[PDB]
Formats: sequence, C-alpha cells, structure tokens
Amino acid sequence: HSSGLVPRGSTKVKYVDKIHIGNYEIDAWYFSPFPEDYGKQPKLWLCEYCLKYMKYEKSYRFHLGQCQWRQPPGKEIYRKSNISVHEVDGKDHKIYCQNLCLLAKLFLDHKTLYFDVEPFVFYILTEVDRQGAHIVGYFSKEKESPDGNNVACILTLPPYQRRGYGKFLIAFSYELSKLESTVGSPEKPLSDLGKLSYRSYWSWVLLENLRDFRGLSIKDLSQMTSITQNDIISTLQSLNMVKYWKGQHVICVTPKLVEEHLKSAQYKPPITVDSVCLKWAPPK
Ligand SMILES: CCC(=O)SCCNC(=O)CCNC(=O)[C@H](O)C(C)(C)COP(=O)(O)OP(=O)(O)OC[C@H]1O[C@@H](n2cnc3c(N)ncnc32)[C@H](O)[C@@H]1OP(=O)(O)O
Ligand SMILES: [Cl-]
Ligand SMILES: [Zn+2]
Repeated sequence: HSSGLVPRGSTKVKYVDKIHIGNYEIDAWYFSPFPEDYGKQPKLWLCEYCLKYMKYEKSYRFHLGQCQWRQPPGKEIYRKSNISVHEVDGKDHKIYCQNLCLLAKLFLDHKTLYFDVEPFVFYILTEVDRQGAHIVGYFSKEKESPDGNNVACILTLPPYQRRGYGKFLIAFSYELSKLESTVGSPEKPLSDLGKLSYRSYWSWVLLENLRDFRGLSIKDLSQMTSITQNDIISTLQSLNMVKYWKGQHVICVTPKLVEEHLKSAQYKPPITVDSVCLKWAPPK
C-alpha cells in the first residue's frame, strides 16, 4: 500500500479508513486488504454479529433488519455474568474468520494472510445484553505452533481499550495453556501496547503467586502459570527480583517487597478468568 501525497495528475485510490460497527465508528490505524471497491466509499459498514462488511448505509440497514445472528458462531466456552467467550475454529467458520481477520488488520501492523484462517482457532470476547453478544475483542491461536506461541494475534477494539479486556484475553490464553499442560508465549514481535499489556499481566500473576505461597523456583513458577521461564525472567528483572549467580538466575525477594509492589499504583485486573466458568478440554 501507498502513503503520502500522490504525484501530479494521479487519482489517490482510497483505502478503508473508518468503520461503522454496531453504534461505534472507528478510525483505521493501518491498511487492511479489503477489496479496493470497499475502500473507495467514506465508511465501511460491518454487521456487529456476523462481521459481514458492506459498502453503503442502505445495504447495512437492510442487512441489520434481516441478519438473524446475535452472537459469534461456535461454542460458548466461557460465561461469567455478561462476559462470554466463543471458540471459533477457522476451518468450520471460514467466512466469519476471514471477516474478523480483515477487521483486525485495521489495528495491527502486520498479520498473516486474511484468507488463511484454517490453521487458527479464534477466541471471541463479547459483552452480552438483551439485544445480543457484542464483540469487544479476540485472540487467535495456531492449532500447531512451530514456535510454541499460545497467542498469534490479540486485539481489543479501540472503543473498549484500557478497561482490562486485553489482560482478560491474555489471562484466558494462559488458562488454555495450563489445561494443555504446556508453557506458551505470545507470537513475536509484540507491538508496544502488546508489550505493556503482557508485562502488566505477567507482573501481576508472578507477584500474586510469590505472596500467596510467600517466598519456589523459576521452574515452579513456569509450571504453575504456563508462563515461559524467559518471560518470567524478564518480568522478575523489571521487578528487581532476580539475581545472577554463576550463570544462573536466582529469584531474590521478600514478602515485604512483594507487598510493596502489589500495594503500589503500578501493579489489579478489573476482570479475571474464573476456572469454574470455563468449559474446555484440550484437543490433544
Ligand atoms: C501476540 C502478538 C500480537 O498480537 S502483537 C499486537 C497486539 N495487538 C495490538 O497491538 C492491537 C491494538 N492494541 C490492542 O488491541 C490493545 O492495546 C491490547 C494490546 C490488546 C491491550 O488491550 P486493552 O484492552 O486496552 O488492555 P488492558 O485494558 O487490559 O490494559 C493492559 C495494560 O496496558 C496499558 N495500556 C494500554 N493501552 C495503553 C495506552 N494507550 N497507553 C499506555 N498504557 C496503555 C494499561 O494501562 C494496562 O497496564 P496497567 O495494568 O494499567 O499497568
Ligand atoms: Cl476512533
Ligand atoms: Zn450479519
């Protein structure tokens, strides 16, 4: 894709820059390869339930009155109060997942090809009211990850950002890893916002464990949390809670120092994953 001013005499081919979804309008952050004909109109209109993308307010309004979807496809594997997660296999809901990937790419620097959804499972987060289940965000996961990634992409839609939904999704990804009896880590590279979110999540989990146990190796923490030993080490380093002794990382902290960290404004997830509300078994 091109940016900047086009040369003298040329026509700028417009990309999608604004979407209307439910009762939100959202500006694009990046180019997404919707077909060129969809980019030329002032807005792209998305059905908030089936994610079909449309070119006109009038086709949108017709769709709104006809489409019977009021939630994501697939299985509702998590429900606590009005928060739900649906598991959507890319092989079985190809069109929905393609629509989701084109949406997501508007807010991601890079992504795998939007049509290549079969290798992935998608976990869709919704807030539920009387009208339906309204998409907040999602993460995707490779069914088989050569690199041991437990998340491929993660997104909270911009109007829902900074409310804890991203850390909910991160927590959720590690609950899956724990049930699979494996460690995992997000696919690299992480965006700057990605880095802040993961570091916040990892810090909170590790601090919480170091005070609930009170004191427990890095291996122990990894097995308990499914966080990789490398991500534990980088997080403990940022907490000033690790020493290096003859080439080996050694946790070094007291209960008092853990509490100082937990009592500070820098480290309290507004919504957490309740295992009792999760219904999921590993495939595998
Ligand atoms: C796995 C590979 C990838 O997917 S890399 C790409 C990751 N995704 C993206 O960059 C897409 C666009 N961004 C997003 O969707 C969101 O920013 C993500 C990364 C999902 C975070 O979601 P969100 O629901 O806002 O997270 P959260 O409320 O749970 O807060 C997480 C911590 O991050 C911080 N944070 C967040 N946004 C900002 C910001 N604008 N400026 C400064 N800090 C920010 C929050 O304060 C929070 O940290 P803390 O717990 O308050 O210390
Ligand atoms: Cl916006
Ligand atoms: Zn629809």
